[PDB]
Amino acid sequence: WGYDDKNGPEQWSKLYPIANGNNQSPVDIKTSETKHDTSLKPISVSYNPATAKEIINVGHSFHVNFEDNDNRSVLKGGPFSDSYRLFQFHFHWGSTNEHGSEHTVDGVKYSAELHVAHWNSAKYSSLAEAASKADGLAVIGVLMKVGEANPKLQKVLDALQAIKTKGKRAPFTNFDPSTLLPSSLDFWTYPGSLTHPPLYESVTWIICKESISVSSEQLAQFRSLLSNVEGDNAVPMQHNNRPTQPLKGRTVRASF
Ligand code: AUC
Ligand SMILES: [Zn+2]
Repeated sequence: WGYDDKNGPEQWSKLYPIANGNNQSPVDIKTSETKHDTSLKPISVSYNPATAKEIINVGHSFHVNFEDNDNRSVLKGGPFSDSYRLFQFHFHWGSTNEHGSEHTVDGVKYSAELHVAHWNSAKYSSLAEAASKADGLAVIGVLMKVGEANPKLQKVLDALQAIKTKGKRAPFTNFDPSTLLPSSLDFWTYPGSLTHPPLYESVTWIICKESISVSSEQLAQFRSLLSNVEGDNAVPMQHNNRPTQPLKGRTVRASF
């Protein structure tokens, strides 16, 4: 599996039949059809920077991992009744600076997208277990619009120099991912899935209404990592976004 012609999104079904499921992500959010739900509570994030652990190149992308052995960093509120433990944040981008998000809004594709993932620690024993359950994961997706440079990304960009090829990892500490969210946390939520294999339909999506910025040169930096192991010929991490999937009867609720 990858994002190329040969093993990209259009082929994934050949291997993960769930790819053609009824709860696949991302989806296009048609704002004229979302449903206002008055039961939705404000999302509340309480992250501890001491939980930041490492940054790693996984080939198709890079992940920032957190210690998830306790409830030091959690997500609460929104559609939830239990708290979700923060385990990772990562990005999605495309081959062009203009079109690279996963989710679309009124058929408009953004430049990139941030995913802040958490697992249901109230109901499950570990992410492994939680990852395939319907209520296992909660992911906040934040849409990024190409424009002004965002100084909040700097620590992440700097870290990149050290995880240039596949399989490299570097300590990454004292960092609060909440510094990356927009100022207002109004949102849309829908039942969905992982946006790449294994594609489990285990995610409760929290899409921020407000987007954050990023510049061309910042995106170019993501695009500069390599999918190859060190010493092999260079193959750039050109894009890692999946096309939107049919809603198939699902409802997108808005907290506003
Ligand atoms: N986005 C997001 Au995930 C785990 N496993
Ligand atoms: Zn993602």
